[PDB]
Amino acid sequence: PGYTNMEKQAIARQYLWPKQVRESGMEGRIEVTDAAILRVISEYTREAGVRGLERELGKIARKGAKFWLEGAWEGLRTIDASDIPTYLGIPRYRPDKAETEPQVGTAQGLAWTPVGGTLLTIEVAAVPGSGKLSLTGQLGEVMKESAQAALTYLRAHTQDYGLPEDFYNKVDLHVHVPDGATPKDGPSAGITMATAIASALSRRPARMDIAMTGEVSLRGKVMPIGGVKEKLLAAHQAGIHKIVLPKDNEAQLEELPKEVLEGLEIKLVEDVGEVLEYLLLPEPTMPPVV
Amino acid sequence: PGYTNMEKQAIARQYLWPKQVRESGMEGRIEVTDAAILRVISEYTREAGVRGLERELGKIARKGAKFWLEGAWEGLRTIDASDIPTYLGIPRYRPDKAETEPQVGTAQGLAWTPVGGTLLTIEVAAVPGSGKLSLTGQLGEVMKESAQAALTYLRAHTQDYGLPEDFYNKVDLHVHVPDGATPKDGPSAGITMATAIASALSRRPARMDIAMTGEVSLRGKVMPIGGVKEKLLAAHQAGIHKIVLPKDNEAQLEELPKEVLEGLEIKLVEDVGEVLEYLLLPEPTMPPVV
Amino acid sequence: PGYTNMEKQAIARQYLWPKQVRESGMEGRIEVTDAAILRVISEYTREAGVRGLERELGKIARKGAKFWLEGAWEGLRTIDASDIPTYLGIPRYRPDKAETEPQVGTAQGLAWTPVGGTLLTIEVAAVPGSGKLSLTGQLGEVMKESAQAALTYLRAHTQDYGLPEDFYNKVDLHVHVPDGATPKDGPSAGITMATAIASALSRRPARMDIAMTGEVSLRGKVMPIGGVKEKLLAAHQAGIHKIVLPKDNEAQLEELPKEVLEGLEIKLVEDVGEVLEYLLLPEPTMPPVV
Amino acid sequence: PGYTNMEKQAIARQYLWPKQVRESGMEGRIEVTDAAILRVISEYTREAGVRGLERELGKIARKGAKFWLEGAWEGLRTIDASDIPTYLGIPRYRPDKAETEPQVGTAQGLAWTPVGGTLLTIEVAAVPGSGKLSLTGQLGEVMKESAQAALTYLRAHTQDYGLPEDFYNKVDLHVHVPDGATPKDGPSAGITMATAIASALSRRPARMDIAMTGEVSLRGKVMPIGGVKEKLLAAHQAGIHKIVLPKDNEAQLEELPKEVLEGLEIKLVEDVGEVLEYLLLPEPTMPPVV
Amino acid sequence: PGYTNMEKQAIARQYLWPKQVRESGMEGRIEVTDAAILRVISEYTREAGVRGLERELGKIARKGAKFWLEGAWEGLRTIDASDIPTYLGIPRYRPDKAETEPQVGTAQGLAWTPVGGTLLTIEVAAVPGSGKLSLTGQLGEVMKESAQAALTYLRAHTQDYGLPEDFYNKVDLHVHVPDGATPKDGPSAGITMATAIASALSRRPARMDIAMTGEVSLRGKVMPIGGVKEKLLAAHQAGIHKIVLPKDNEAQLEELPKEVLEGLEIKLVEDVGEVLEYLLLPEPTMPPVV
Amino acid sequence: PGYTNMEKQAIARQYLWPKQVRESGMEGRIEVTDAAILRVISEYTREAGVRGLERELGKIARKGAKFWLEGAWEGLRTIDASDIPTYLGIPRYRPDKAETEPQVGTAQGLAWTPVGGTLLTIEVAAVPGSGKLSLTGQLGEVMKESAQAALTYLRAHTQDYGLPEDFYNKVDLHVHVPDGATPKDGPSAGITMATAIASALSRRPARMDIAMTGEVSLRGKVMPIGGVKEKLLAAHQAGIHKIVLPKDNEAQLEELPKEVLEGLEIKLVEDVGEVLEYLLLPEPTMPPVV
Ligand SMILES: *[B]([O])([O])[C]([C][C]([C])[C])[N]C(=O)[C]([C]C1=[C][C]=[C][C]=[C]1)[N]C(=O)C1=[C]N=[C][C]=N1
Ligand SMILES: *[B]([O])([O])[C]([C][C]([C])[C])[N]C(=O)[C]([C]C1=[C][C]=[C][C]=[C]1)[N]C(=O)C1=[C]N=[C][C]=N1
Ligand SMILES: *[B]([O])([O])[C]([C][C]([C])[C])[N]C(=O)[C]([C]C1=[C][C]=[C][C]=[C]1)[N]C(=O)C1=[C]N=[C][C]=N1
Ligand SMILES: *[B]([O])([O])[C]([C][C]([C])[C])[N]C(=O)[C]([C]C1=[C][C]=[C][C]=[C]1)[N]C(=O)C1=[C]N=[C][C]=N1
Ligand SMILES: *[B]([O])([O])[C]([C][C]([C])[C])[N]C(=O)[C]([C]C1=[C][C]=[C][C]=[C]1)[N]C(=O)C1=[C]N=[C][C]=N1
Ligand SMILES: *[B]([O])([O])[C]([C][C]([C])[C])[N]C(=O)[C]([C]C1=[C][C]=[C][C]=[C]1)[N]C(=O)C1=[C]N=[C][C]=N1
Ligand SMILES: [Mg+2]
Ligand SMILES: [Mg+2]
Ligand SMILES: [Mg+2]
Ligand SMILES: [Mg+2]
Ligand SMILES: [Mg+2]
Ligand SMILES: [Mg+2]
Repeated sequence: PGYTNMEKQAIARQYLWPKQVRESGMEGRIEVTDAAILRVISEYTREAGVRGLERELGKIARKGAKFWLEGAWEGLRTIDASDIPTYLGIPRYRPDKAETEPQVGTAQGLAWTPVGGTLLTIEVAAVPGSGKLSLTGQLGEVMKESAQAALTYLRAHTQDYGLPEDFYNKVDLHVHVPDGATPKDGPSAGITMATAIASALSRRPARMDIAMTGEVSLRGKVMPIGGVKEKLLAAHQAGIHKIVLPKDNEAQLEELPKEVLEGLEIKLVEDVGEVLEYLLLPEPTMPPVV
Repeated sequence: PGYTNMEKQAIARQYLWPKQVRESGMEGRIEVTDAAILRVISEYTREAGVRGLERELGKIARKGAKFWLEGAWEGLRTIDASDIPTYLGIPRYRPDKAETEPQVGTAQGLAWTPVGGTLLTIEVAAVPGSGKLSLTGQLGEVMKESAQAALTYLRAHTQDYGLPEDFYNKVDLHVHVPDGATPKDGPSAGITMATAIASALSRRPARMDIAMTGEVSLRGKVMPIGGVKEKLLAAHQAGIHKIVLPKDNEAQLEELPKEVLEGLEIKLVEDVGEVLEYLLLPEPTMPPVV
Repeated sequence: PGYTNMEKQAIARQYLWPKQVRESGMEGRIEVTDAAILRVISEYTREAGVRGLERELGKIARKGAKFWLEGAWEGLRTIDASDIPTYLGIPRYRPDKAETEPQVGTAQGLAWTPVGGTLLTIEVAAVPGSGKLSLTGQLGEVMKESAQAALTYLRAHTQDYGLPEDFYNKVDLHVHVPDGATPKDGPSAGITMATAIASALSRRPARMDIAMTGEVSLRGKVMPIGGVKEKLLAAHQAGIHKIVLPKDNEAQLEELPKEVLEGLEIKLVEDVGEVLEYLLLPEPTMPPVV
Repeated sequence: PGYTNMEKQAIARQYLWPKQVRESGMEGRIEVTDAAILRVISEYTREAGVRGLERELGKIARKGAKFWLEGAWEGLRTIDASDIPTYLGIPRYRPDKAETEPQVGTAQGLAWTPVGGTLLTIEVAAVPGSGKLSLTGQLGEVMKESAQAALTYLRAHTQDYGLPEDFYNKVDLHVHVPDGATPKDGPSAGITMATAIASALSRRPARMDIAMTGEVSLRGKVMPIGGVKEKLLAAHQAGIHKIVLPKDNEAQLEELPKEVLEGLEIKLVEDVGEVLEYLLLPEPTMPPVV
Repeated sequence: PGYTNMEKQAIARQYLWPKQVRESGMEGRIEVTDAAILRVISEYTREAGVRGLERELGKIARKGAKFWLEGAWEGLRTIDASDIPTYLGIPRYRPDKAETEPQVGTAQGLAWTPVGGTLLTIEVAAVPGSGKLSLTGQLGEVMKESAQAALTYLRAHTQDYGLPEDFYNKVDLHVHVPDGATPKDGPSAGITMATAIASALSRRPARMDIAMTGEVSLRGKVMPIGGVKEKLLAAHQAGIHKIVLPKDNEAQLEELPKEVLEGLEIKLVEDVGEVLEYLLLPEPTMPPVV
Repeated sequence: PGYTNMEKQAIARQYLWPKQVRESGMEGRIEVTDAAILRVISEYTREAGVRGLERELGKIARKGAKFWLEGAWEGLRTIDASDIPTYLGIPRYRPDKAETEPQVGTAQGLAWTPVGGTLLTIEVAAVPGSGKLSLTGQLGEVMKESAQAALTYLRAHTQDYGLPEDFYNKVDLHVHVPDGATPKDGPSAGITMATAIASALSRRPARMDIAMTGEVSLRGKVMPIGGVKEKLLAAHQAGIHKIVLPKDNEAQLEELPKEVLEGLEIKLVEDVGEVLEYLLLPEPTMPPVV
């Protein structure tokens, strides 16, 4: 049960969009193309009905009114599919490529060995509880301490990231790094765990088209790591083109083949706040844990 | 004390069925054969009296009314024994073959060694408690972490599977894998433990005519395993013909003898939700834990 | 202070028995011999006074009335000493042979080594507490897990065996297997621990003229064990003639000398419920733990 | 501040004794000698004043009235020093020999090594708490389990020995066996720990002119031990002449030199209740723990 | 959103300063230069608005009134940039050199190895909690005990340092010493941990232009350490010129090159109170933990 | 802020002393010299004001009235500096020699090695808490058990030493023995820990001009130790001339050089109560822990 895509496109054109436009005060000043409407449906909603669709159309109209405040214009400003991220932010869903779409409680990390690099996904669940923490996937002691440092940083910054103020005694956290049997260790997934934990707690989905590596200090400083070449090659080979790396590793980028560096967008960071701002979509997509 | 099977058959024909038919609005449109009634008794009830029997007959009649809504028909639609699963679902009891009948808190898993495969039953009890978890049967650390990942997945999906919302602090769980003395390890019983735990918590019995293998991620992804040939041979040899296997192991099926593959029905899965939907009968057969 | 046996015999004949008979509606239909009365005193009571005696006489009379309901008779049905167990069940006390009389919280188990078998008593105390479990007598990890599986089975079946519904958080249990210094291990005392724990919790005494061996699954399945010959010889040598053994060990009975098998009564079991029904006297002999 | 012994003797003769005699109904029927009064002071009181003295004199008079009930007599029954234990029980204090006087929370145990026996004192404190147990003096695991078995036995028999019903969650226990550095192990101080723990909990002092050895089962059975010759020689050499030994060790007594056996009084026991009845004075000498 | 620096300078001159001066009773007696005002903005405030600025100007004026009380003067006392620390204390912020500015919950420690010295930062977070303590960064047992001793000292001196009276059961502490992978051990960061913990709890920032080393006793005595030469060279090389050292290490200062000793200011301490008074700015810069 | 010593001397002579004398009823019967007043200030007070001074003068006057009760005298009894300890007890403060002055929660212990003896200070903090105990300074298991035995003894004797009745669940204790890195072990600091713990709990300062050694039993017996010669030499060399030693070590004193024994005052003890009476000043000098 629900509307077909055709029905959603039509009800948006005929009812939802004109309603949201007029309620935003923008009637006659902005429009959306058919392709824009379909992109909103496909990449910004996931539902049987159209409540979400209507909310997204309202966001577009209100963002239009913001542009109007910056400066008026004559005639119709037409929003096409290519314009949608300007109004709605980073796509929330990617039905054609689901594995790299944003997800609540996950983050894409990078590991290395003497023979090369490996992508690893950090998974975190936040469930009703009492402040317990589980750390699984055969994690070594250094990596476990890294998770603890990330969690403490978040406990000290609940306001900044929109985390529940009482999660420390009403939520249990579980950090898991598949695959289950393979030992893993080291401090370089500090920012990756901070991202996944913050996502799980806030219910804001983390982008999965970005891979990252960096040690985190307790106060949130991003510290240099090893295996830059191997990790970035592994990302590139897996079709990830957006990277987060510590600022103190900038010198190691010279070691990549120019062709690989060419197809990578690298964000250098000094503070974990920069990571969380880049990785976490602004709006929660699931109800609160408790 | 109770009714004989003969008495149950007769009271169903004379009182229970006609009552349920007329209350469903289907008098004159549907009938059941004597063989159908006996199958309901034998495979869908387990009781001294006939309260359960009457409930099952009501289910048949209401399912009839559903078919009527899809499309009316002229004359009598007669439900025979072979038709009963269309109306009542998968048989709940198999008095002739009790060991493969559905059971609350069990699931059929598959293990391997350098010399072949072995069927292993995962047992789970859910009892009044305070959120404690016991893991017994000489389980290694990887297998214990697998149980923890399965449990966390279920804690995060209580609505989806009809689990109690407060089981995390009102229920103790105990996962046991006989036999008691034999060491066991590995991540490949993740879906098997998820099935047994979900069954115990929901009081919905898990089918025991299906054997399964698959690693589970925290978010419920089913991940590939080893020993596909050995495990499937072991299932076949034990007379299990229905298998659940990770989608990522599809390539390993080529290794089975055509004759063995011939007599196996294999369901490939990517998400643990697909497993639980296939394994767990929809209706609970025991009262809630608390 | 109390009555002598002579006084108890006389007060039973003159007051207690005729009172209980007439209150049961059986005056003139049943009688007891002097030897029957003395057996009731000796094997079914343990007290200074005669409250217990009077209760047992009431049980005899009411059981008489039950036989009357099955079918009336003419004249006097006289109950002699040999008839008493038909009316009162298995003797509760054996003053001439105290070591094999039923006891609250004990069960007779059987162990083996490369040189032969050994009887071992499992002792369990249930005391006011908070759900703690102690396991002592130098028990190995497999044997400890066996105790845990037995306890969980009982937690899941409190109604079936008349266990307190809240024992899991109001009672502490202590399982001890003397002698203190000797290491012990293995899963084959699962049914033995289930018996002793159920007895301690229910305050129903367990028979000590029966020796047992069997692994228990979490759902109560009795599983095969080793050392059948050695264990049964050890029982026989110690003057125990009643044995409980897993059904799956039936084939091993062929290995016993015909003369030994001749003097043993062996009960083959598939479910722990069969064990508890055979071992535990129906009526509690001590007040509840809390 | 307090009375001198001379003042206590005189106030007893002139006021306390005649008051207690007449209040007991025994005026003219019983008397005490000066030596008897001094023994009451010295061996049954420990105080600045004479409240305790007066209580003991009342006990003598009431015990006199008990003898009167058994049978009257003509004239004066005069109680001399040698008669005092008949009226007041075992001496509570021994100012001339303080180390063997009864004490709250201690018991005299016996250990052995390849070169001989050793007396060891078991010390137990019962303090306000929450059910915690500390076991110190470099005790091995078997000896620690022995303490646990003794404590559980006492938890199951609070009525029998006059222990507080709620000690399990309002009292912390600490068992210590000096000297601090010397490792100790084994099950043979089970009765010794039961004695010291029961004494500490009940505030009834344990005799220290008796040395003991015996393993305890959970249900209180006293089980045989080793090193009988070495332990009894060690007792004899230390000037202890009263021994408690398991009944099952009776055969080992033959090994002692006739001269040593001559000067030993040995009590053979089968149940820990027999030990506690012999060791613990009937009346508490300190206020309750809570 | 906020004021530009130019706007802050002007609003201070025109409104904030004259208001604070007249409210302090000092109109006509004190003035501030433009450079002084800019230093207040840059080194004593960190904010979008000017509430903090106005507070600091009020502090200057009230400190002026204090000087007036010590002795009046004729004419205008003009406060220039070089005078600001006399009025406002040690600079709170150093925008040009942020890494050595004071920070809440950090302290600069010094370590050594057989090949030289190393600066290490101790990080501490104080978060809502229940009295838990985490110690991470691969710290050895001696170093962990050192943290415990520092924390206990602070628990015993809450009044002295303005710590919350209930932090012991309402706050969790986490001490972390990056980098995550490198093992660290020893007692010589006792004063360093005391500083960082006291800072985190009090929300008073610790100076980071001072490096320190010293063992702490439970009662706060500062005890001598090793590696004085290596540690002080490492400080000097990193551009730290202010050192805290135990008084008992004064003799080791002779070992430094005269040129290095020349550019170091060394504070010798005997008590941790001297350390905390030197390191912690007097006023908190963040709200309380709970 | 406070009074100068000159002002304190004068205000005592002119106001505080005559007030306290007349309020005690001793006007004209007792006097104090200027030197006595200065000793009271220096060795019995530590304060900015004179509240403490006035209290001490009141103690002197009331002690005078006690002497008067023992026997009157004619004329003026003049109290000089040398007399002050007769009236006020052992000096509470020693400004000229602070390291050996009495302190809350410390005690002077003695250790040995194959090459000689060493003074070691036991430090104890009592802080608001919940009954937790920390034991630090790299203490071995025997030494930790010794601390536990000392603490239990104190828990059983709260009335005797003026300890809080509820410290067992409202106070956390921390025992620390510097230096942090050096391993320490053995039972011979039992009395030393009992002293420091009792001091911390009672807030009564322990003398630090006395060094001690002795094992403690749970019931408070002081037991013999080793290294008497080495320990006493170490004390002597450090300028400690007052020693507490077990009575059972009296024979070892013969081994000291006559010259060393000459300058030592040795108190032989059998019970820890004797130690605490000698070590702890009678009046608390700090407020209660909770
Ligand atoms: B990171 O570089 O510290 C990273 C953290 C996380 C993503 C596992 N770890 C690794 O790269 C480690 C090597 C290592 C680096 C630094 C310190 C210690 C160890 N690699 C792995 O753990 C690993 C696991 N599975 C596959 C490949 N590599
Ligand atoms: B699975 O393949 O990970 C499975 C899980 C569960 C059913 C025991 N385990 C096994 O097959 C293991 C081998 C193994 C596989 C992968 C990683 C580690 C270990 N087998 C056994 O544990 C076993 C136990 N008893 C009998 C036979 N095999
Ligand atoms: B059972 O056969 O598992 C039994 C359980 C219990 C009564 C101790 N244990 C034993 O027979 C063991 C041998 C063993 C069998 C199977 C697995 C592992 C070990 N024997 C003993 O523990 C033992 C102890 N004391 C005396 C004799 N035997
Ligand atoms: B008992 O015989 O088990 C006894 C218990 C207690 C009084 C210490 N223990 C011992 O005699 C042991 C030897 C032993 C006997 C049986 C099993 C295991 C060990 N002796 C000692 O522990 C010991 C300690 N100090 C001095 C002398 N002996
Ligand atoms: B301190 O001198 O005890 C110091 C404490 C803290 C700052 C780590 N530790 C060290 O200097 C140790 C050596 C050591 C000294 C004394 C006792 C035991 C050990 N150094 C290190 O731990 C270390 C760690 N990383 C880099 C360099 N040095
Ligand atoms: B005591 O003699 O038991 C004493 C207790 C405390 C003051 C440390 N311990 C020691 O003298 C030990 C040696 C020892 C004696 C007896 C049993 C076991 C060990 N000495 C030390 O621990 C030590 C520590 N640092 C410096 C010197 N000695
Ligand atoms: Mg990484
Ligand atoms: Mg499997
Ligand atoms: Mg067995
Ligand atoms: Mg013994
Ligand atoms: Mg240092
Ligand atoms: Mg010592």
